[PDB]
Amino acid sequence: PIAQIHILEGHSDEQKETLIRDVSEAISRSDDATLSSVRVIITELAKGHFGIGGELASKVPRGGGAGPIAQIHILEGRSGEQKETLIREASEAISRSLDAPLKSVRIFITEIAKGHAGVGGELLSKVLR
Amino acid sequence: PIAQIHILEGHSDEQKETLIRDVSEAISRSDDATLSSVRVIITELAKGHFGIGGELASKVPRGGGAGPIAQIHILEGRSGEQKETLIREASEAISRSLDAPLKSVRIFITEIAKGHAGVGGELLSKVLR
Amino acid sequence: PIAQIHILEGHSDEQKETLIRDVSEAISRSDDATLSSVRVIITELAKGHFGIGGELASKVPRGGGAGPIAQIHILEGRSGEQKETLIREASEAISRSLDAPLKSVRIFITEIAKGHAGVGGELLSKVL
Repeated sequence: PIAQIHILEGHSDEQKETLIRDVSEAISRSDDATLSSVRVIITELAKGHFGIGGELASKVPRGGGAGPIAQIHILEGRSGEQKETLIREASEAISRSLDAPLKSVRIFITEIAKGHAGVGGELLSKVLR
Repeated sequence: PIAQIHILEGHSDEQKETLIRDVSEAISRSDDATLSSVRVIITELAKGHFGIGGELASKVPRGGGAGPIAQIHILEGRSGEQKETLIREASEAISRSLDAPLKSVRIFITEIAKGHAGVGGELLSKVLR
Repeated sequence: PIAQIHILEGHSDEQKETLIRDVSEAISRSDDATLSSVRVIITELAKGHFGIGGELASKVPRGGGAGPIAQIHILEGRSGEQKETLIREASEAISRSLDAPLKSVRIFITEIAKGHAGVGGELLSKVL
């Protein structure tokens, strides 16, 4: 699985490494994937490049929810409950790693069909066999 | 809904602020979503990192088709007609905000299935009830 | 490196397989990355979900500008010439694989700092 995590500027390198480790362990546990196959990309958001309700994030601090946004690409074949656990445990991993309020953490999942997933130039549905 | 909008370098902070405001209101009206729940991520693209027809945008004089690219994540349940309205009005908002030719603006919609979107570690479909 | 390739519906499964193989080799050679480390995600875009100039791709004739859109995440450290070659050869790989007009193919590169990329829970700046 692949997690693209947009985070706010100003986090320490130490938080980012903790974010990468904990979220990858959470995704591994929750997606039933090997740890080694989990890739994480951190993208930092300048406050002038992040909009909530049409406002810059810097202008909606108290109530707007400005927080990490994660898109997790997983292969097809997981149940609703396993994907719910993925969303919960990855969000908890993001929250404690960044000391960000859990309610500000947003995660969405995109499912990839095996015929749309390539590793080393080969379809996953064919190397699996 | 979440809009990831790739724009070229060189836009002003006010253009970026106007883009966030104008596109968020257009997305709100067309997605039947609360304004506060619309999120916009602006990503700047160096022209040496943008390929059109295999040629760098920086090596082809402007007018070559290098322009904004937006991906809009919305929840399932909107009709084809509502999605076409979303695409048209958000594209116009991008064009007028960045003073970018409309013909250069690309938008695509990715639908999130219910149970694939989380806030605070909880499914949107379950916090909803 | 990771390639997210948004393509229009209607391509055959063999075109999709050839796309994944040809682009992965194009990325591997040009990014100086091991083939096994090249990941490709195909996302199919319904023509009712693809806008050019505010008009649906389904309502504009072919060559209206609807074409593949690829985002390639690579680690920092490649030169402009290497990145231009990556863009050209990946775009050519996409065009011939999908029998899509080359000029309708859009590719952009996103650079990742070494400390912003995680593999197996460890920073790429450590695994390398």
